[PDB]
Amino acid sequence: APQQINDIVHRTITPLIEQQKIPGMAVAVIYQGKPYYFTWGYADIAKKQPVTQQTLFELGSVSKTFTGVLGGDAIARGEIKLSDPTTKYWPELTAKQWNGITLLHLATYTAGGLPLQVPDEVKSSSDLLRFYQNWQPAWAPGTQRLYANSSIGLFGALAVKPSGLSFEQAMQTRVFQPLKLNHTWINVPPAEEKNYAWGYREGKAVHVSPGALDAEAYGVKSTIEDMARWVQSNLKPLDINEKTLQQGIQLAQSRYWQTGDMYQGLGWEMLDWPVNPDSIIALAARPVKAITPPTPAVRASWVHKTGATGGFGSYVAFIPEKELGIVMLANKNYPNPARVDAAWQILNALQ
Ligand SMILES: *[B]([O])([O])[C][N]S(=O)(=O)C1=[C][C]=C(C2=NN=N[N]2)[C]=[C]1
Repeated sequence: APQQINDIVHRTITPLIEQQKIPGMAVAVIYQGKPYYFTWGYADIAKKQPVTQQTLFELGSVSKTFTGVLGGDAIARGEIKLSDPTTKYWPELTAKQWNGITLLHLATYTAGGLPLQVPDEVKSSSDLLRFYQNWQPAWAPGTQRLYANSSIGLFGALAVKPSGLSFEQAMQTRVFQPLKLNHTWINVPPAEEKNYAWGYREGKAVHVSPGALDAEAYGVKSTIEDMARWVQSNLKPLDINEKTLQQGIQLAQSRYWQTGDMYQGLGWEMLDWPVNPDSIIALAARPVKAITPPTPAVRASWVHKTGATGGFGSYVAFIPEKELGIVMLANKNYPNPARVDAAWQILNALQ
């Protein structure tokens, strides 16, 4: 590994792991297209299993990027349109607040105040229908962004209806398999359990809990190798041989809404590069300006996504015009600003 990369990564991540008491971490830097891997610490403290290039971590909300790309692929297949009313794919959603709420609003958190989480009380699918029928929007469609699992989770479930595939089968066959992400899972198979890191919350070993729309909003688990491949694919989607997937990748990085310095993609969020990290809270409602029509994927962008579960903390960022990116996977949910600080320190040095 070129010494510059070695040094910038170790000099940044080592103190980070010490300050944040992270049990285990894996990092990939993609530099001029090629990935370089680094690991530290423990996937399972009790059993003294080290983090390796094959360890699975919960991506948490970095999963929203897969959901956005799979939606993008479905659009490219002509199966759905972002301008389609939500009710077109869920006819039972008859309550009048849904008039004017499109797949775009769902995908981009702009439906009018759908909550961060589907309530824990929602167990059955009829419970889920009740939830969305009874939800009262605080705002008109397309006026305010509130980051929400119940918003993009629903987008993901609806985007796959026409295919006739379950969300998992569609994700596996249309995204994971074409990109050779053979160790990326919505449901960890028994064969891979030995690789599945424990997350650590208040020092307790924990895994993600089942919940409504989990798969679609925060349910993917992946290795640092596969996540490096996910970054390469998003960096360079013209490399991709499957036409609708290449298109879906590009659609997920289009700029649909602006709030401050940030643009909302499908799953991905983007800022113009260069940026300062200073530029890069349980509820944060923000007015959005519509980008009419959406701007095509911009190459000079910091494109990123943070992800958390109770026990894990993940971050991915890349800059297309520099062929440069980073994936940070940890089995502790440590503060976002620290992730972004470390990632900026690393990419800025190599750029
Ligand atoms: B995303 O990572 O930004 C979603 N964040 S979330 O706050 O909605 C969230 C946090 C933790 C879980 C979780 N379920 N079981 N363990 N952790 C789910 C959603």
